[PDB]
Amino acid sequence: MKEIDELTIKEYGVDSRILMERAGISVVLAMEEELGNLSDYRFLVLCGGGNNGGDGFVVARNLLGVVKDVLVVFLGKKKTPDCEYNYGLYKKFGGKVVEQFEPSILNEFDVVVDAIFGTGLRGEITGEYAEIINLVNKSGKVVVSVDVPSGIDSNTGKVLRTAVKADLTVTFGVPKIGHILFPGRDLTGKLKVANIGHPVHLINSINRYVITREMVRSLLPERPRDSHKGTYGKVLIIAGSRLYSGAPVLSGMGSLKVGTGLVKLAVPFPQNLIATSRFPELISVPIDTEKGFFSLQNLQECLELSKDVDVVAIGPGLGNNEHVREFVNEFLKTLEKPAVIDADAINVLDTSVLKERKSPAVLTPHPGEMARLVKKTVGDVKYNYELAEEFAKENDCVLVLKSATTIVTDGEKTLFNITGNTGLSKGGSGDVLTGMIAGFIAQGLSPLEASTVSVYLHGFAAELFEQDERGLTASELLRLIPEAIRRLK
Amino acid sequence: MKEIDELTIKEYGVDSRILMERAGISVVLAMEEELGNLSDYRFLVLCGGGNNGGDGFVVARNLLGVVKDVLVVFLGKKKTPDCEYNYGLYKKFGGKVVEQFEPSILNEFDVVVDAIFGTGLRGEITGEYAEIINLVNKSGKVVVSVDVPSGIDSNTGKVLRTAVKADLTVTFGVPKIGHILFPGRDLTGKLKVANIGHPVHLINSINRYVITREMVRSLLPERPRDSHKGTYGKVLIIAGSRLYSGAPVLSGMGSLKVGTGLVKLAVPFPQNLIATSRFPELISVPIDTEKGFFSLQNLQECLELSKDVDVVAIGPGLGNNEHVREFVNEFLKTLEKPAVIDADAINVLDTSVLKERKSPAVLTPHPGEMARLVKKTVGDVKYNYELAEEFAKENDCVLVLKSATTIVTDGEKTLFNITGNTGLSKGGSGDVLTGMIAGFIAQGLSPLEASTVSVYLHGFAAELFEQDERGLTASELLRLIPEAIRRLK
Amino acid sequence: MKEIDELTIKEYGVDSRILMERAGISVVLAMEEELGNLSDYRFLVLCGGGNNGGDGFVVARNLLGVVKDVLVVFLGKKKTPDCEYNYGLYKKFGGKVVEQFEPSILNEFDVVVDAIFGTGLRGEITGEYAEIINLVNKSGKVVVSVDVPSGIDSNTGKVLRTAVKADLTVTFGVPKIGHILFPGRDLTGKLKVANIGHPVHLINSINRYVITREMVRSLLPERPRDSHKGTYGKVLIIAGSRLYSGAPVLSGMGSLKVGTGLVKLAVPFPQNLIATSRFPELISVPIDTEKGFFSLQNLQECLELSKDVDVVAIGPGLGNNEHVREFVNEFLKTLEKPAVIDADAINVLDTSVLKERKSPAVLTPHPGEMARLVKKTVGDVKYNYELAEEFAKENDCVLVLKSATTIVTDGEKTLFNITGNTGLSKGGSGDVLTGMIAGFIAQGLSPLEASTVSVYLHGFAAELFEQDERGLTASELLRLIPEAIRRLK
Ligand SMILES: CC(C)(COP(=O)(O)OP(=O)(O)OC[C@H]1O[C@@H](n2cnc3c(N)ncnc32)[C@H](O)[C@@H]1OP(=O)(O)O)[C@@H](O)C(=O)NCCC(=O)NCCS
Ligand SMILES: CC(C)(COP(=O)(O)OP(=O)(O)OC[C@H]1O[C@@H](n2cnc3c(N)ncnc32)[C@H](O)[C@@H]1OP(=O)(O)O)[C@@H](O)C(=O)NCCC(=O)NCCS
Ligand SMILES: CC(C)(COP(=O)(O)OP(=O)(O)OC[C@H]1O[C@@H](n2cnc3c(N)ncnc32)[C@H](O)[C@@H]1OP(=O)(O)O)[C@@H](O)C(=O)NCCC(=O)NCCS
Ligand SMILES: CC(C)(COP(=O)(O)OP(=O)(O)OC[C@H]1O[C@@H](n2cnc3c(N)ncnc32)[C@H](O)[C@@H]1OP(=O)(O)O)[C@@H](O)C(=O)NCCC(=O)NCCS
Ligand SMILES: CC(C)(COP(=O)(O)OP(=O)(O)OC[C@H]1O[C@@H](n2cnc3c(N)ncnc32)[C@H](O)[C@@H]1OP(=O)(O)O)[C@@H](O)C(=O)NCCC(=O)NCCS
Ligand SMILES: CC(C)(COP(=O)(O)OP(=O)(O)OC[C@H]1O[C@@H](n2cnc3c(N)ncnc32)[C@H](O)[C@@H]1OP(=O)(O)O)[C@@H](O)C(=O)NCCC(=O)NCCS
Ligand SMILES: [K+]
Ligand SMILES: [K+]
Ligand SMILES: [K+]
Repeated sequence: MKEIDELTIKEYGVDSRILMERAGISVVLAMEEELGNLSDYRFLVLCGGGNNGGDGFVVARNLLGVVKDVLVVFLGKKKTPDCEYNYGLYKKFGGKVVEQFEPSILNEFDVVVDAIFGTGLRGEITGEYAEIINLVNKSGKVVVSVDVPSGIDSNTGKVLRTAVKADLTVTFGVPKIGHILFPGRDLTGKLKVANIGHPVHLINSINRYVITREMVRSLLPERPRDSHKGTYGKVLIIAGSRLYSGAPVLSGMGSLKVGTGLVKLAVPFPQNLIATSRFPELISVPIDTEKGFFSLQNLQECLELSKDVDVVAIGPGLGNNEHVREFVNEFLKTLEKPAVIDADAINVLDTSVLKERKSPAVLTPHPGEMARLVKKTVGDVKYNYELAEEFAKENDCVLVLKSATTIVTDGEKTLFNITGNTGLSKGGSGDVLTGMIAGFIAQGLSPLEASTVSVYLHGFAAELFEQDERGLTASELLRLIPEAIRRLK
Repeated sequence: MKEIDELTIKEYGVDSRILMERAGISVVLAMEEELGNLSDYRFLVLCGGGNNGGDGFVVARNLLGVVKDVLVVFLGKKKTPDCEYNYGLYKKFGGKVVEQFEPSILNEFDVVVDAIFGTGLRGEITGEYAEIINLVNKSGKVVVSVDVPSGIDSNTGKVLRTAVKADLTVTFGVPKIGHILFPGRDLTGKLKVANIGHPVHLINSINRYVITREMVRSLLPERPRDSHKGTYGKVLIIAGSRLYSGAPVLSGMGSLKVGTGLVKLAVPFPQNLIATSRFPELISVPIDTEKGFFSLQNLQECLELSKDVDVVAIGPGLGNNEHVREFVNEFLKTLEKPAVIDADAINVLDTSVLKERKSPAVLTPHPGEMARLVKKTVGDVKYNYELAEEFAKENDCVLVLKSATTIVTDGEKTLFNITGNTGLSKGGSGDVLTGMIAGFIAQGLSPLEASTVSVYLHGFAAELFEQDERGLTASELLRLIPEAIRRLK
Repeated sequence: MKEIDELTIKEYGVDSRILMERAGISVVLAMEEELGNLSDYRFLVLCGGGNNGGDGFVVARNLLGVVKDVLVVFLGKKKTPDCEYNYGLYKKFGGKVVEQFEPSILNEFDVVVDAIFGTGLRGEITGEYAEIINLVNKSGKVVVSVDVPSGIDSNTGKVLRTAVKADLTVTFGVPKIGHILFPGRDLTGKLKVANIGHPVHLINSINRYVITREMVRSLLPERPRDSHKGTYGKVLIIAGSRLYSGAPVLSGMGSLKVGTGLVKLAVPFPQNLIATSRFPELISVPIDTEKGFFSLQNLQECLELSKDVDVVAIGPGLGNNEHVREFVNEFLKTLEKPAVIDADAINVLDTSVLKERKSPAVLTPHPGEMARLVKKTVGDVKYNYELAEEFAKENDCVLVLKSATTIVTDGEKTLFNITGNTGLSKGGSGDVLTGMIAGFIAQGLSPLEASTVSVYLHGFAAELFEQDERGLTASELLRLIPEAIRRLK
């Protein structure tokens, strides 16, 4: 968007002052939408010397004569030209500016407008900026942040030593990565994205996206009336072990609940019988194993089972030992079908295999699994969308990096999912999503499309749970999938 | 509270007469709140010679001129000074006092105010006091008890030969143990605790507590949005046998339904497969046993399974034989994790093991199990909160002594739970609570906090069952846990 | 009530401290009833050195530990014993007292409790008490007055140089005259009268009363089913002139709307025809006059018309000239029926006539008319209930002194009416009330009873008007009378 503002001024010829005026009035309107009538409130506007501060002076000026009181505290040592222009207007209109933040000043105001730093912040916040931000956060006032809460790195969502906790953030043109990834997402509060007059073509030239309800609705496959089960695809799920007998069942029902026609599971005997006792609509093939885990002796049978399906999911509950590792890698190297690779299949995966496959794959790691896959620390991979993009491009796959905000990428397009809640931070949730992705691929969506629709619907289903989210289990999530689909439509 | 009244008079300087006036007016207001307008009712006030009787004279005097009729029957042979003072006022205001209870007098009155004995009662009630109390209980009149129903031992809740059955009890400052433990709890009817002017500091210096909704709400852990399953803890449940295959499943789901991230069960094969057939989100590890019960040969495996969890629960459905006893005690002596110890693990427990553990423990006996643990009779341990406190202090543990009123103590603080109903008097209920406690410990609550929140939520869930409580089963209780959490919030 | 408190302590033996405690707790409960939960508010308690201040210390002490903050500002130079006692308790309980009112202290509090002066105030408030009261009134805080707003003379309702404007006033035992007469009535805000333990016999020995709905309901006459018009009385109204043709009509309908059986008007021809054109149920007898006003030539006819009625009303719209004066006085001296004397009949009345009548009379002056009748200024008679009582006793009549608060007295019992609104400050309103009084006398109520019921119902009817009260007219008031009667029942 730094690019976007510059082209809009330099190539399109929109005066920088017009963009700044539109930015500020949009904050005023946003506030009115959340607070109702503004005339009873007293506003403290905290302005930096940059263009975020300039936007703050526009806000402040537009409140003059209309609200109970407005004061600007200017916290800068110099002003960008647009900030200087809007400072001068604020003062010409009769506005009061002070240059020293006295901690008790907070007592006399209802709303704090945070226009200290925007996307221009670089480096840790120190000194008196930090003391001020901390005082605002302890004040209990309503906080409205201009563009991004001050102290959030707009490219990453990390806190730069400290940051404002906003009730309402008003950003311009498009959301920033820092609104979408945590901790930034938490500090943003309610986000409104304001149209401030950039050409719609430039706004739409962005290559990273938030997954929206309208996007998912347009990707949901068609259900032709004259269909039969094969119309809706066939999935094989290779999953489970004597240790982990539940995973197959959750993956399988995840495929069925999204509309897949036929789902079969290959599960070590007698753990395969667990699935049909719970959901007799599943096909749960018994696999004769030596000690309760898949091994190379099961390679040929699993390849034969794969011949008559559209997609294969592998990994949930397989276990991780050397014999599973041999099986997984040899299977994936030979399988000429799309694969969804999760859990223990990721843990044992040789990435060389991904490079040599002709068929597509989707990988669904959490950050612990991603860290192991690229031999890095969890902190180095968590919310690292550039790493994810590089990995997907280098390995010719779709990568679905699960977290509260889920990143989906094929290395060219990257999508961020914000549906869900903490009830999904519980064993079994990932197994459901794996089945969902395979099911949608089986119905004819591309690996990327299937991943996009699935992460959104999985999170939206969680949110439809009727009692406290901490009590949500994967079994209940399964029941909520068709409701999420209905509500989406 | 004997202490509380004395310090309030002697150190704070509040006249004893002021406290007694406040006590009596609080009974009047309480009655109005339950009966509506008092002017249509005829009141029979039964006064002893102590301060409870004095409170009764205040009630009676305050009804004069405002209700249809008031009569006091004075049943004492002498009067405390405050009782004498309020007797004289009652008579000066025109009140009628008789000194002989004629059984037919009950016919002419609507409400009986029981001010015979309060917390001053010592020893069995005999003679004419007993005949009177029995006549009141056969009368079918509305009964309001001042402080405690006469005949209840306020320290224990036991009936002292006979006691008044009250519709409404109005007590002063704080509830008494006798309101909270049975049979006293039953005889109290609806309880109101009136503020009669003790300093809030003295009221708050009490070391025993009733577990309230506000206490539990403040202890419920946080659900940070940017979480993953490990944020919410990991539990291992060592449970079950060839005899008792259901217990593990109920304990495990009890952990999951309270928001725990990961739950694994160690259960003798093939009984472990029962769990995942019902709830495939559980991990149910098969343990190779000789004859269907844990023994020392499973010690090393269970220790290895414990390395990657936060808390271990042990006991439900283990069975009780010598080989289980060897396993339990050796496991607990070696385990360096918090333990929740229930059921058959309590039955075989060597308490020496508790003393030598560095890690904490919570024990969850019913009175039969407690009796066996301390080698006493059920009657000697039931509702024996002092024994429970001594046991917890001596063994460095939290003790959760289950009954209709549940006692939770670490030997310094003692909490009483009054949520629940008789649907919990059924097999499986305790197994659920064990999982709940372990789950909350795994989420970061202290053993005492986890026990407090769990007993309350377990009982409150029971009360949310929509049909007759006698039909409640543990499976339905599990379903109701997240609703109890929602309602609590 | 000074008497009442003293007898309750000295004869009945209630400790003065008990009465003061009950007074203060009643203010707390009253506040809770109006503000809801008190725990979120910060209270500033302003205490004088008298017993009102003592009551304030009780309030303050009872808020300690339960609300957000409590501060007492003590504004006195010495303390009554009970005030000293409750000051010491407040401090022992940890309460903060300051002895200097800093104007900015108001900023830190939500509720001001006014316990500066009660019924003990004598003389104009000067100096720093006045500055404080004025600051409280400019503060916009919620104000609760203990007993009476400080600065109101509790015997008269006059402001003693300045006074507190309360949102809520809590008084003890009975309302004071100062709550009922203006300006005091305005400054009182919402009034609650608290029972603080005086014997009901002493509370009921008061000889002045507020007219209540229950009193009026018990006085409303019976409507036996087997009745006929004569059962419900007959009224003659002597009223009107060529100047004032509407008055008769309003008086007449006032009698009919309260249930009178027969109403006839004697009105100068042709103004008599106005009445039946509007309400043909009236009998409107034409009286042949010389120049449009009653005179002595009409004396005999009016006496004949009076023979067959129960009550005669005279005065509305008669005009005031010498010939009307001759007629009125000679008529009233000869008439041996109860008379209701209003308006121009009062203006020309010789009070010697009242003394010599054997039959009763009710007089209904406004303060201008009363002033003329006793040859005093309006300021000397307005709300002067002692003058009214003396006048009624000396002249053997009921006096109904109309104003926003209406005084009704026969010289032994005095009643205050507080129903009504400013829509009654408009021509025609008084003419309606005159008809109402005559009607009720005709139905068998005593002059005093009829006056009591009428003033209440007249005011209550005004309040039932559905649109803005300033638009109420006498015609609409007439329509609302039967609704007031229904609502009363
Ligand atoms: C203009 C833009 C290209 C980036 O620069 P900018 O907007 O001026 O940047 P900000 O207002 O966020 O902040 C810049 C100021 O932050 C402060 N700053 C940055 N890092 C800091 C640090 N860690 N410690 C202290 N101060 C720091 C400085 O005051 C800095 O200027 P300075 O370093 O010369 O002192 C653009 O991305 C932008 O923020 N505008 C958004 C669009 C908009 O607001 N709409 C229209 C108006 S142009
Ligand atoms: C399943 C089992 C292996 C536990 O593993 P797990 O918790 O699922 O471990 P994972 O590979 O899935 O990785 C979890 C890690 O990924 C990372 N992680 C996952 N999601 C994350 C996110 N959103 N953000 C940050 N970190 C995240 C964290 O580091 C997490 O560690 P933590 O749980 O300690 O916080 C184990 O309980 C079991 O089922 N079997 C026990 C068998 C055994 O090993 N011993 C006995 C022999 S039979
Ligand atoms: C005062 C207090 C310290 C304890 O003593 P108390 O209140 O006078 O005691 P009670 O009114 O319950 O009863 C005392 C009387 O009970 C009766 N009594 C006790 N046991 C009895 C027995 N089993 N058989 C017959 N009578 C018995 C007696 O009449 C006894 O006095 P007595 O033994 O000398 O004859 C205090 O705990 C209390 O009960 N007051 C509660 C607080 C209160 O009421 N608010 C303010 C007023 S002080
Ligand atoms: C489970 C089994 C052992 C029955 O035991 P149980 O009822 O659960 O016995 P517990 O140890 O739990 O103790 C129950 C006692 O505790 C006490 N108790 C529990 N809660 C109490 C409370 N709230 N208040 C008072 N007493 C209480 C009572 O004494 C109760 O006895 P009661 O049921 O007779 O009234 C048995 O049915 C079984 O499952 N297996 C049978 C195996 C066998 O022994 N024989 C065949 C060989 S295979
Ligand atoms: C006690 C009672 C007989 C009258 O006296 P009182 O209550 O102490 O009087 P108040 O509190 O209203 O005020 C007395 C004080 O007002 C102040 N005062 C009166 N007129 C004043 C004036 N115009 N200028 C300054 N101060 C004045 C004084 O401080 C005076 O005492 P002081 O003249 O010796 O300095 C009684 O009518 C009363 O007010 N109590 C009501 C009942 C009650 O409160 N319930 C129970 C408690 S007793
Ligand atoms: C009716 C007419 C005489 C006006 O008189 P009125 O306002 O009704 O005068 P009243 O006798 O009723 O007395 C009103 C006074 O009583 C007092 N008053 C009434 N109620 C009061 C109360 N509640 N509190 C205080 N004062 C009150 C006031 O002093 C009031 O005076 P104000 O209206 O100036 O404030 C006149 O308009 C008229 O109808 N005819 C005009 C004839 C004339 O005189 N001249 C032409 C010759 S034909
Ligand atoms: K900002
Ligand atoms: K009692
Ligand atoms: K006052």
